[PDB]
Amino acid sequence: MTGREILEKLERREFTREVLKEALSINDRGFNEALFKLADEIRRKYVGDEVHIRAIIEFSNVCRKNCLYCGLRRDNKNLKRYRMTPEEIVERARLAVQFGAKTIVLQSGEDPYXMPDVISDIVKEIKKMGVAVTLSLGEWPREYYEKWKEAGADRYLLRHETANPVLHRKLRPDTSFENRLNCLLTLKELGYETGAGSMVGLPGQTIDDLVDDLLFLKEHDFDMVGIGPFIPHPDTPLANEKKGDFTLTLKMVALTRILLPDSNIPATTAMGTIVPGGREITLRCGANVIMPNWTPSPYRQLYQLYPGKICVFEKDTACIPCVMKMIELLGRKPGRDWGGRKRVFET
Ligand SMILES: C[C@H](CCC(=O)NCCC[N+](C)(C)CCCS(=O)(=O)[O-])[C@H]1CC[C@H]2[C@@H]3[C@H](O)C[C@@H]4C[C@H](O)CC[C@]4(C)[C@H]3C[C@H](O)[C@]12C
Ligand SMILES: Nc1ncnc2c1ncn2[C@@H]1O[C@H](CSCC[C@H](N)C(=O)O)[C@@H](O)[C@H]1O
Ligand code: SF4
Ligand SMILES: [Cl-]
Ligand SMILES: [Cl-]
Ligand SMILES: [Cl-]
Repeated sequence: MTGREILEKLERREFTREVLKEALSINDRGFNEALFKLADEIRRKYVGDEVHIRAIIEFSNVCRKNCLYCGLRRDNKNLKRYRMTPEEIVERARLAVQFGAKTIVLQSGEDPYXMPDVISDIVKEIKKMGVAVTLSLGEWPREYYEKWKEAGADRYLLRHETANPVLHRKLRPDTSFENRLNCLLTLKELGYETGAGSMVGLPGQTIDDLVDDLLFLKEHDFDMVGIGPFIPHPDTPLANEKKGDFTLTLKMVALTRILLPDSNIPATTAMGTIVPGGREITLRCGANVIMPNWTPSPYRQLYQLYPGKICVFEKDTACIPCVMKMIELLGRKPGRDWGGRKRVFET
């Protein structure tokens, strides 16, 4: 079909595999710009002009897993490992709340040391501050997720990475797509607001794989969807592979908004790493969330999932003010509340 025809089907919500494949395969500038406009408009209509700020503290770069794409993979000996103390994490969260953060995201490698009880203790202390707590700690037993929910955690981010089970197992040799999905289903069952999402441009990933990622997200109706380009890391087996394409990744974000109009969708730091101003573009093509880095020195520079991260040389407290300026210059507003999902039930 022509681009005009694909757009019309998207506007009528005929979200067929064929329509999604064609949307991702067409490279016409006019088509792409119309797609981005559509996603921007849907975002405005369903989630408004508030951009929700989630302050992220990357509190440990220790990891037991060996994901082929990730700089924190256990086989990477060329990385100084660190662990923030629970007191450091709590006080760093407190500083973020003092700076106006209404959600605190705790992210780490899969570091056994903290699991589950130290995390629970930290979550309890941060919840006293009257903010939302989101965890992004990887794959753990149901019992750990249960304990963290009881401790007061609100949300959990666990990107599905790739919905192709063969590619998933190759890239993540400690685990499987089946495991990843089971974690996500468990998190939802436990009452977390649950985030999934994927990387774009992984080695061996196809356009049909991207369509499958979109259909998977639509199937499970996730509260949050985190999408970024694959960025090769020099100290990993994928060092010499091609980076994901910014425009294709942007189309995935746009299509995600169109498919899941009331979801929360970040403009990820990976988008701003591969293209200067990439986050700002992404906030205008369907995204409505930003995650300023709140990891303190000297640890921020050591949390290297991928290289070149833009947040690294800035002062400890720079990123919250930075994103507030960003939000204003985009003609948007900061979030007024915790920015939980506001479901619009439809047909
Ligand atoms: C942390 C310190 C010391 C005082 C303190 O510990 N303050 C706790 C405030 C707690 N809250 C954020 C919940 C207040 C919300 C009030 S509000 O009226 O916005 O609803 C205070 C003193 C001045 C404050 C900055 C300025 O103001 C400018 C700017 C306003 C934005 O907006 C948020 C960002 C920013 C950079 C502010 C951050 C922070 O806050 C500062 C550094
Ligand atoms: N090289 C790379 N390029 C782009 N994104 C990457 C990347 N390496 C890792 N990521 C992304 O960073 C996200 C957080 S990894 C940290 C949280 C947890 N260990 C977990 O695995 O879920 C991953 O879900 C992945 O999508
Ligand atoms: S993606 Fe998460 S689990 Fe995999 S190596 Fe990186 S930090 Fe560890
Ligand atoms: Cl969140
Ligand atoms: Cl994310
Ligand atoms: Cl990212």
